Amino acid sequence: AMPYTWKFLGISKQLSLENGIAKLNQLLNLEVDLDIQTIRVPSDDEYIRYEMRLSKFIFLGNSKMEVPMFLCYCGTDNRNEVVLQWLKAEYGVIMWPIKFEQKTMIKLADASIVHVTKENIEQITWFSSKLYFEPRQFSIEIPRESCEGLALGYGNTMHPYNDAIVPYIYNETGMAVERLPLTSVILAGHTKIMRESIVTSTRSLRNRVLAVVLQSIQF
Repeated sequence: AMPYTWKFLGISKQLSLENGIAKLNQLLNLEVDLDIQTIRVPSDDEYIRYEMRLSKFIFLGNSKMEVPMFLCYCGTDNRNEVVLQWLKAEYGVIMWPIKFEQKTMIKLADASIVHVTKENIEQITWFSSKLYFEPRQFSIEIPRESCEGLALGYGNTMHPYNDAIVPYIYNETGMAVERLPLTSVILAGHTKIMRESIVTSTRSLRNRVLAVVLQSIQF
């Protein structure tokens, strides 16, 4: 139901994977598929986006940022480690595991559902939301419908969880999620966002999610 677990690594240098891919190919005895896209993420910014299919890798880079690029990967398959070590050897880059803080987890939740159409109209793919806490464990759940009626009554926001769901959880319930140890955010049949990883039902991540990840690791 939710098969794909993603791990995130920040990279000290921005990479042009086109210029080394043949060495990886000779290393693995196969021809990897490498897709390259220049993507735009409106705020109602531009990124270079690599995708490597062998188990999958996704790279997001931005030259006008201090920490210019990160990668994320899913599957296993130990060839992922081969890929990582190959990157470290071929490019001489420093890579570190990415851990998502609570605020960043909420931003991640917003990025997972919010998108913008051709005529710059905001749209939100709504799912039932489950907030998991661990100081002992307890969770709160807001069904899809309630979430939708919550979005409309705020109303227009690129951050429905931070602008609507959570403050409403304060007003009517009396709970400050910001004051509580949030360990997981579950969007039913879509995505689970944790501190150290993101799980998805599909074999990909929203571009907005990638953008939020890259923006979060800026020293």
